[PDB]
Amino acid sequence: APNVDSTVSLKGTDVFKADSASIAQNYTIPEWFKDAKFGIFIHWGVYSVPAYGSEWYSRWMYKEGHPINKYHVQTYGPLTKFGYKDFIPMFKAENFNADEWLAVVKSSGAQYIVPVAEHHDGFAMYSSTFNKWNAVDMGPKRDIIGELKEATKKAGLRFGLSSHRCENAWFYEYGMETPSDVQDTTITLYGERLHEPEGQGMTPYCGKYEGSNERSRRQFLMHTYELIDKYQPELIWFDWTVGKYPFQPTFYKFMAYYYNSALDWNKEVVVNTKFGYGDNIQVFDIERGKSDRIREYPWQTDTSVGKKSWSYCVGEENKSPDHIIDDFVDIVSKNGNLLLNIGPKADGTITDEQKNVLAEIGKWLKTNGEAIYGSRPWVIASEGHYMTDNTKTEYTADDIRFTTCDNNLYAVSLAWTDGSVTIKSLATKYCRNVEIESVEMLGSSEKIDYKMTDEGLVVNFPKNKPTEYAHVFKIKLKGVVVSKPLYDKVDNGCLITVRVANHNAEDANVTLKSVVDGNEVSTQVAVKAKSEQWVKMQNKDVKSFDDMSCKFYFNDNLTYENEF
Ligand SMILES: [K+]
Repeated sequence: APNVDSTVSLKGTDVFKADSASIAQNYTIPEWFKDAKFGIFIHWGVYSVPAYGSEWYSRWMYKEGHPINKYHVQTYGPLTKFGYKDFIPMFKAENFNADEWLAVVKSSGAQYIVPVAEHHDGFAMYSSTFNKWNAVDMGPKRDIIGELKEATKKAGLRFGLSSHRCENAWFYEYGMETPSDVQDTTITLYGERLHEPEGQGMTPYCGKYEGSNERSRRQFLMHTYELIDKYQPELIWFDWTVGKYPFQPTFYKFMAYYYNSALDWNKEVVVNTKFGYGDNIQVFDIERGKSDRIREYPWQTDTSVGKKSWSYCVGEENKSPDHIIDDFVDIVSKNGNLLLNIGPKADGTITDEQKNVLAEIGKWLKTNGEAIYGSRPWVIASEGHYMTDNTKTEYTADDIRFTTCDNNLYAVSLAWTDGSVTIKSLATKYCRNVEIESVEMLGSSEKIDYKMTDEGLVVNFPKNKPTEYAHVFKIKLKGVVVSKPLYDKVDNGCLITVRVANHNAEDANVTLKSVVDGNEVSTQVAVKAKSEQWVKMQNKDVKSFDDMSCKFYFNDNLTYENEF
C-alpha cells in the first residue's frame, strides 16, 4: 500500500528526503546510463487516431479558429458532439504487439526504451487506479505499459517511460472559452482547465498563472507513485513544466520516493528534466545547441525520425539514417545520449520506413559499436568545418568526432574520402611523447596506412567501405594529449578549461601555463595512467575579456595564442 503522504519506500527505506540537498548527498547518476548512449522514444496515444501529427491536437482543437479546430469540426464534428474523449473508442490498437515493438527497438542497437506512459491529453497508457481514463479500461483495453515492460525484460533491454501529465492541469484551457464538452467540468480527462503558466521557454517563473493546483499536484504524486510501484521503471522522463517554481516541492517528493524505491530494487535509476533541477541530481534533457564543447555532466537529447512529426501522421517524410547517425556520433562525443523517437500508427504498427531507419542504425552499430557503448569523451569532441543562400554545407571526412574507451582513441569521420584525413588534434603542440601503436578501421580487414606528422596523424582511407554513414578509426597510442583551451568570462578575469588524456601505462606529471595580459597561472597536475581529467584555471586582473592577449603552454610548448 503506497502513500503519497510519505516519501519512504514500500520497504521502509528513507535515505532520501524531498529536498535538493538530501538528493545530492546520496544520489549519483548511474554508469549504465553513461554506458548506454542510445534509447528509443515512442510517441503513441489517442493523438495517433486523427493522425494529424501533433500531440497538441487536444489543446488546439478547442481554440476557436485554429487550423486544428477548423480541421476537427469539419472532419469529426462540433466540439459539443465530438470532443477529444470521443477518439478514445476508435483507439483500438488492433495490431499492437509488445514483442514486435521490442524487436524493432532491439534491432536498432538501442539499450533502453521510453514509451509514453501519459501525455498532456490526460489518458493513462497504463493500469491506473485513480485515473479512469486509461488504456486498460478504454481504447486498447490492455495495459500497454505493462506489456512493454514484460517484452523489454525478455528482450534484455532496460525499461523507461515518460510522463507529460503535469501539463494536463492547463492543456484544455481553451475548451472553457468556446462551447465544448470541456465545459462539463465533471469529465476528469480534461484536467484542471487552468491558464497555461507564463514564462518564456525553459524558465521556472510562471507569472500570474501557476500552471498547477492542489488537486493536480496530488494527482501527480498518485500518478508517479503508481508508475514506480507497478512498473519499477529504470528511467522516468518528464516534460518541461515540472520545473515551474510552484511545482518543485511536489517534484522533490516524487524524486525522493523514486530514489528510495530504487535502493530496494537494487537498481540505479535516472530522472530526466528539461530545467529547474541540479545537473547532479538528475540527467538534463536538452537541445544540443551550437556549442562544440564537451559537457561536464551527462545529458540526453531527443529527436524524431519523422521530419514533420513525432506521433504518426500520413505523408510523413522520415530522416535518413545518415542524418541520424552523424548527429548521434556528435552527441556521444560531447557526453550526451540520444533518445530517438518513432511514431507508430494508431492501430499499433510501426511503419516500414521507421523500422528500416532503426535497422540501418543497428547495422551501423553492429560494426562500429565498440566506439560508442561504454565510451567517454576524449580531450576534445571534434575537428573540421544567416547565409541568405542555400549553402548545401555537408559533413566531409575532415569532420571528425572523438570518443575513448579502455584507453583506445576512436576518431569517427562523418563521411567517406578516397584520400586521407589529418587528425589535427594530434599535432605536435598538443602532445608529449605521443607514439601511435596501431590504427585500424572498425569492420575493415585492410591494413591502414598512416603517418604521424607535426600537423597531426595522417590516416589514409582503405579501398572498401565497411559501412555507410560514418567511419571509425580505432587508434592505440601512448603519450599525453591536451585539448585546445576554452575561455569563459568570470569578472575581472577569465576561466580556462582544458582536458588532458594520459594514454601512457605510467602516471604522468603535466604542467599547464596560462598567460593572460601578462598574468601567469601555472598548474602541476598528476594524471593517472590511462585516464583523463578536466583542468580548470583562472587568470585574474583581465581588464577586457574581448581584448585580452592569451598564450597557453603545455610542458613549455605553445599550444594556443589569440594573436589572430
Ligand atoms: K555521414
